Amino acid sequence: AVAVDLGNRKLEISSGKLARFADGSAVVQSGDTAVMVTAVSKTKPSPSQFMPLVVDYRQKAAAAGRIPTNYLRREIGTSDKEILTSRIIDRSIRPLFPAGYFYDTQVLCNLLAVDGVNEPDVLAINGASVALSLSDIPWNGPVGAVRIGIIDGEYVVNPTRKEMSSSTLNLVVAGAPKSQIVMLEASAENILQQDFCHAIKVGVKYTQQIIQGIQQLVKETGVTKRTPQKLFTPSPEIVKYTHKLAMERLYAVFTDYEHDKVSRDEAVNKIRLDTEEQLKEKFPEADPYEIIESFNVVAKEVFRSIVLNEYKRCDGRDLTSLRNVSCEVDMFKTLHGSALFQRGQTQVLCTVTFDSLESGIKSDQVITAINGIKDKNFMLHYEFPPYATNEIGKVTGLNRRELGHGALAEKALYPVIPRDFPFTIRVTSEVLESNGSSSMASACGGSLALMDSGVPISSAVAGVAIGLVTKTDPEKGEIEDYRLLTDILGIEDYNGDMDFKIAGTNKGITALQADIKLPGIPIKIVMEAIQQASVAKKEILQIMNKTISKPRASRKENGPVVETVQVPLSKRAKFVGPGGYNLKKLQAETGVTISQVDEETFSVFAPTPSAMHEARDFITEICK
Amino acid sequence: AVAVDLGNRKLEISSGKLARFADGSAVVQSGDTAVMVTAVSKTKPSPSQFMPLVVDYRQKAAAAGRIPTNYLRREIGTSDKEILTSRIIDRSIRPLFPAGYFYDTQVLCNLLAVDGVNEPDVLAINGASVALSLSDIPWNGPVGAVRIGIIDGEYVVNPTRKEMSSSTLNLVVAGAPKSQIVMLEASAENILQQDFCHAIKVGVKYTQQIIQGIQQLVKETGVTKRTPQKLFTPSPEIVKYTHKLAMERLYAVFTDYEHDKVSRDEAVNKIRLDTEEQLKEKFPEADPYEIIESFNVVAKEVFRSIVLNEYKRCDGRDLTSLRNVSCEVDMFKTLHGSALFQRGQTQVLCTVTFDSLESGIKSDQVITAINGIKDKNFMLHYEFPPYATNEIGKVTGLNRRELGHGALAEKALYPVIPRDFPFTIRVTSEVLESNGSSSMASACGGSLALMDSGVPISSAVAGVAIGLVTKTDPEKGEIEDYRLLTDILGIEDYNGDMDFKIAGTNKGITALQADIKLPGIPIKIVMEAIQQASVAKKEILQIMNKTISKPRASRKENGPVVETVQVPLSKRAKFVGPGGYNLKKLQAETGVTISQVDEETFSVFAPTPSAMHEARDFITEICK
Amino acid sequence: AVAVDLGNRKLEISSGKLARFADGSAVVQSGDTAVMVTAVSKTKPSPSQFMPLVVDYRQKAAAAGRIPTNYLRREIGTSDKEILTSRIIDRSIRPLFPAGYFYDTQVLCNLLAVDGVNEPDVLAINGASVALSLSDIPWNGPVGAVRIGIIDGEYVVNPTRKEMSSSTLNLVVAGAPKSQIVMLEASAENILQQDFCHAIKVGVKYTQQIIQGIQQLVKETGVTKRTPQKLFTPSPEIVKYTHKLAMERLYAVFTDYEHDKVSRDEAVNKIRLDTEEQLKEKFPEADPYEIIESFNVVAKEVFRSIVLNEYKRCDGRDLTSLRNVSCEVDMFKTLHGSALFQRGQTQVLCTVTFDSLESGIKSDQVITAINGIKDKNFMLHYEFPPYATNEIGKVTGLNRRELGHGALAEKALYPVIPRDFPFTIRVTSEVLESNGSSSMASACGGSLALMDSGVPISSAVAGVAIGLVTKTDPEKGEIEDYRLLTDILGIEDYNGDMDFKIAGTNKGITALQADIKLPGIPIKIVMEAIQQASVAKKEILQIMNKTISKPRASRKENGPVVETVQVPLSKRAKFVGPGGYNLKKLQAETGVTISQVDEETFSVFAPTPSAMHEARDFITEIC
Repeated sequence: AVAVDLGNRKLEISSGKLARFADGSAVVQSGDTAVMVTAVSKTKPSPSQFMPLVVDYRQKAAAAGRIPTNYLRREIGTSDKEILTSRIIDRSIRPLFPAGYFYDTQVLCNLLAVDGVNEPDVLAINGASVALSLSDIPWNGPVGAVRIGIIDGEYVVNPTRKEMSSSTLNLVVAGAPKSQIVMLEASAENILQQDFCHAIKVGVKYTQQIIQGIQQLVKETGVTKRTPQKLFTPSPEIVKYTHKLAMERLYAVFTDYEHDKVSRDEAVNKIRLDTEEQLKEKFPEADPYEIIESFNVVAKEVFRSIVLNEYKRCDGRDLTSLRNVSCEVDMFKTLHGSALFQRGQTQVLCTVTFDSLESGIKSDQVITAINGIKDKNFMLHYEFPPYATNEIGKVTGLNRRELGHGALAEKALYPVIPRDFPFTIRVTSEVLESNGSSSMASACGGSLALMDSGVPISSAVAGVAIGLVTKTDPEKGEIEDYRLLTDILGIEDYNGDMDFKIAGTNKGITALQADIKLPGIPIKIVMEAIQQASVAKKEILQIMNKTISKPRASRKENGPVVETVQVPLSKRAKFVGPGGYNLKKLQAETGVTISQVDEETFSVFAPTPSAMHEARDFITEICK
Repeated sequence: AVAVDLGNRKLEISSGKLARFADGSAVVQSGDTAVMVTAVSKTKPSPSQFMPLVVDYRQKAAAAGRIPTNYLRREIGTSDKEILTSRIIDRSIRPLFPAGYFYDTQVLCNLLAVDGVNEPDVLAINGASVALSLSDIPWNGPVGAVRIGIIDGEYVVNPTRKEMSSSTLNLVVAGAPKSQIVMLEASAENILQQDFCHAIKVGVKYTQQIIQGIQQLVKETGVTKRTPQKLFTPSPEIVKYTHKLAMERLYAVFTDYEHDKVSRDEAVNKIRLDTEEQLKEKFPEADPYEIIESFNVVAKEVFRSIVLNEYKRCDGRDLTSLRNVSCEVDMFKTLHGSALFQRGQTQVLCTVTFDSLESGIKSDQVITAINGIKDKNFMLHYEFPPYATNEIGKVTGLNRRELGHGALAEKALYPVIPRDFPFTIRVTSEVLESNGSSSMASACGGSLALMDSGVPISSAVAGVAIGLVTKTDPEKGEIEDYRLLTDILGIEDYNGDMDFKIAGTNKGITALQADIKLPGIPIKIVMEAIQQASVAKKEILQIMNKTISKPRASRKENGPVVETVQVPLSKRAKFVGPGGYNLKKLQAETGVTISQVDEETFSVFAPTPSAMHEARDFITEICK
Repeated sequence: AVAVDLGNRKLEISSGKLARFADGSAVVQSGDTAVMVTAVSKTKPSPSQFMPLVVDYRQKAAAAGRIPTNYLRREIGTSDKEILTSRIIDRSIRPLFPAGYFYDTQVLCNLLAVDGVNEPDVLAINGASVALSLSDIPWNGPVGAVRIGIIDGEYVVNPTRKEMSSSTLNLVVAGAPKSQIVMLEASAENILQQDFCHAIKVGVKYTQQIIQGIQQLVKETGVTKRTPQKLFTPSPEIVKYTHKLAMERLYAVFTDYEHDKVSRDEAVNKIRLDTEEQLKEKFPEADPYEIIESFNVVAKEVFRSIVLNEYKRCDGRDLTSLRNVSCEVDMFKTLHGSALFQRGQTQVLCTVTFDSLESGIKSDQVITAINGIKDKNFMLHYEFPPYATNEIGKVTGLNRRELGHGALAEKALYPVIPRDFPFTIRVTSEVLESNGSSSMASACGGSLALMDSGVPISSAVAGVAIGLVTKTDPEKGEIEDYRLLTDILGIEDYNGDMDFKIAGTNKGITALQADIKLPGIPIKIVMEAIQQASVAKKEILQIMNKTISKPRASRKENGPVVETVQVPLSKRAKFVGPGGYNLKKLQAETGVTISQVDEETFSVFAPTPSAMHEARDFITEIC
């Protein structure tokens, strides 16, 4: 039992009492909130040639707060914010696993108790760090996680629920030993860059205090790590031979600036087929997968050597050069708002829909105290269809990535959404083509569609993703020199070291999500990434402003119409029908929804004026 | 961009703007309704031994200007209107793929915008044809699709929603080049055969104009088809050796009229086990699947040659003979209505249940999944349990075929269902045994169970399936000769060319679904099939009328009751409970349904008099 | 075709009319309720290397066939009441399949008609027996099943729905020929042990009459059984050889009382891996599964020989001794009630949550009917996370076992739950570690957490699982001798003959579920198990009473409260908002629920007193 003091807060870490069967287990308590995290890793290598790691964060201690009816129904009971928390924990611990650790691993977080004051999400990240540190699962170094808020100008570590309601910043920092950064997740209320950077500095300092506390617990316990029967990394002598066979062929492909996404991939795969052939007879005893990963190591190394040595990219861009950006608005007449944003070979179509404020809400499956009500009556739905990458996939449900990307784009656009808007705003972003940051293009395209729909947003929001290529020595593991890339392609994200997605208006920052694939990066690189992204964001906003610079003076004339109709007490029963039958039928046949305002007035909402006059005669016949 | 004038309608076809990574893509716009269809096909052969083709038509709510109304504010699950549209598109495009194209293929439809006037389902069929035509996927000639309705005695091409509500016919025709027919899907208000037949030729004439426009677009934008890695068809020399090995044994099996479904299958499989083992010895280097497919081709060729050369079928019937038909009603006392319909070895049990009117409108927002309404308060649920074929399979969820068969049998019976029936009519049809058209037996047994239940349907409805065996010219590809079969078995559907399911009253046609396996058939074959099924339908109605010829004068004594109760204002609070809690508790432990029709009076629906007795007991004791 | 008379009740069994394509089909009718059951078994050996058997009891309507629900199955799925019936049917027919019958098999139930009087669940068990009896599937003698209830002191066979509502016992007995018991599943209102044992005697007598009727129907029909392509049982030559290489090593492992669950399994695996290589060399033609299965048979027989010959379990205790029991309550300040029950290496954490009574109903007429309404506003939720056994598994949703264990533990605690409690009571049992009866530990821990939470239960409830090791000669199958084990581990459950779970207070029995793996056991063995478990249950209640002996004087001061607020007619519209937006906005902000009770009265339920302060701020702000 170790206590770590974080300012006025206290973090208690325990182990050895609950779930002694699991490979690692820990209980993290802050105030009267306790989170229990376990880690399990199979000793038999998985058939798949990657690291299968699943993180699941649940609130099963309340039985989901209700009684879901069926097994299939239970596949939806998992809350949205529980999926988002699992994604944050996953990105905090994934980079620290050893390379070639192809073993099925599961990290489970169980909310023992919640006091409604201390947020359990930050405790879950620390619990995952302690559980892996105390387990025999090889995992490099503990990580500490804190949430930084800005309340009336002060910087608060791990703010309570009440403090978060008055904070202009919601930043979560995961830090590795010697002040490295492994995860960043922020949601700011259009705050200045300097204020944002200072909060990262304060947060990283606090995570180091957690790391030394966890390190004290590890020494007291006496953790011993397992020896995996095989770490699946290509032997250096086969990688070296692959380098000889494909160095020049791969270099020519990557220095050819005429390639597009498909042409470059076909060119690389054409080399892969030729090299993987001769590699087989030279090394007959090599594993079939080992040959594939040997080529992927060489192709990645050649790709990184070009940008490091020559300060040029595979499509001829310089380090700070954007892709071609084109925008359109109002492409379909019947949509309330529409925009088509293209960034290189990434294409996103954004739609805006309006609805009643009281629409939704009456859903009965409120497993928590969670219903259709959002903070500003604003939500963003993100969809990534399989044809965006010329792929085949089922369209049943939203996977974790689509739900995570939608929340990120929603965070980016949230601070500029107005209050007291008469309608519920829903923005739908559909990725038609994907070669880059469709997540950030949903913020730019969503911004354009919001102005095109006539929503009076305070400012336009643009996002961009910053990549990173580093040179790291094998004797120390320190970063010697590095390059930051503006508006990375898909191959630069795949062969890079991070996907630093950051969005905001022309004067401030609204959202950030850093997905670092390295085992930590210095704070210096993070500060420069925010600055480099600031210049790119201004350039994107200038292109967007040419297409549309301000919201339209009014909504489209073919949009929703809201007004009241009177029904006296005498004719109330016939109008609503037996048990509200007539109103329910009207909502079924036509989209018109009728709600009771006062004892004698009903508010009629019609999604289109065409659907309005259709239901106008329906209430006329009822009124007889 | 190509424009097609379909009478007073307009069709706009475009490509090359949206979703450029997909193998094929197209946008089809009529009026203000736009649909985007993409087609993706893998270049690597599928592990399965067939063509996996999936069509997923999505009715996204953003296109219609509505926000999903559950607590997640996002659409969950698949609606039954989307499944039916996916089946029509699948029926229109599947026959045109080359034989042996064992590659994973997905066609996706995205509703860009809908104006509430032009129906997007027909546009999605044309969009799938354009996307496949412009892609590199090997696909035969373009397909044009139109909807024909009869409004005030006039034929209208692609009627709007307003005209579709007043039409007596809803026919969808998909045509191939040279006026062939690849898909027919109609529901009619018991219209005459002549009027139905004229609409098919009017529709086919319009689909040729669409094909003309699509071919112009294909010419303008160059299309080069891919060369598949290989086409999985059995070698002609291997097939000819199988014929010399099993033609005589297979001929004896199919001329043995004492067989039933199971014994004939055992006899055929007995020949297959002897022949395939000899085939492996003769062709050791042949593909294991090539052996299986070569026998299937030889068995199909022998089976069809008997019908063509001798006009006699495998069970001894001639081309127009029905199977044995047996009907029975009043199976169980507690059922509101029931019927057991036997057609050869196909056995169907149909049940009628009278539900409350309120349960008909499940469209209310309470559903976390999707739900809607039915025009008349009539619906049919069709079950195909695994034991109907003596096999083991999943029984819970998501069987598109069950949904398609239920919708077909439902629209067959819909025209005769009375209006203003005081209850919701739910018909459940379970296939206890299947050796043929259980979907049409569901229509026959559904009408028997409806008359037995006491529903005053206007006329009895019977359905039948018409098969087809053709002798196609090997080179030219036209039909040299053909035979039409009445009331086909399962084997004649599987080894045939079409499953022409058509139902109707003795004086008209109510439903039609033609499942053509050929790459198009002439209109003269369709016309003869409709006439041949007219003769069979009268014969079936003659047998069914012997069991029961008119609806029973009243519903069964154990049927549902509706009557109102009176509660005073003082006892209203105790009766209803806090937030209507005591009401929801009463209808959950009794099965009744209580609705408030006035301040003082409540209406009570009970499925049985015993259920009403218990509810009456609770009402009086709560009132005192 | 055959009629079986059970007292004042009648059972009509028929076949040969419906679903003639299935391998076996039967219709069982009692009164005006008819159930059709089919049985299909593939002739191709499945690659699963075990017996794939799935039973799907599907009903067409809820509320005793009064609210249709079958059309919703594509979107909603299968209700839990259908899963529980499918498990009862599965337990009755699974042990009678021959060993090595590795063929995919499905039993499907179709409620052709229900009258709202006779329960179709009992008919489905009989129908599954008749369908398998008339089929060509190799399956042992017919199984009869009845339900026994106690109404005003008398014993009633197959009681109607009205009778079951006034019964103090709900016992389902599935009997094999020669008065063997195959399945036992009961829930009682804390009835005496003597009354419980007599009902089992009455039930087995009735199941023998049903078996006579089925045997008559089989003879008339003329059933001939298929010959399966192969029966996957290890050859005696290789089973004997495995006994030669691994008997002494396995004997030492099972006589080492210093082992725990993990270490004992590792030691057996060490012998197994060493034995597999020797077996493969000695029998190169042997199938890979045959090598594996021979070791499992030899290890199982060595394990049982120690209990039979030496009367000592693998962890050193005698046949009656319990494992170490440790209880702990009130571990987290914010939980309404909590308890951590430890029994050997099994650890369960139980939590009590008070919710509003309004949360009981789903407010959708059909969906509320599907899952029903818990009678005392009490439910138990059982979770078996994958880390409880140091494995990785799917997390969302509950498997069949989790639903069954939750229903069993809720039945055990139901009789002591008080009536007219102001709040809905939800108990969550989470298995942190598993080495034995976590389902019965959920009953003990749930009782501790309920007294800790301040719920005035009538008495504490404890459960236990009784094992069985028998020695039967292969010729006849009768039981020469047997040992009954108290509080079995996982290895003794796995290598044993039954998992006899029974729970109750110190003066009665509230729940029972017997999972017999033999093809029936004598009734005298069952009666000894009940008595032996009553002594063990006494020892557990003595330990639990030391931790907490009576419910706390009142609920925790941070628990939920319910109070009323008066809003006038003039302020009603503003308070609720147009379309009830304000009430649901307050619910989404603070978690409180406001329900209108009269014209002026609104009842507010708040999870915490602080949450009610936030709600009260809104109420006065509007007014």
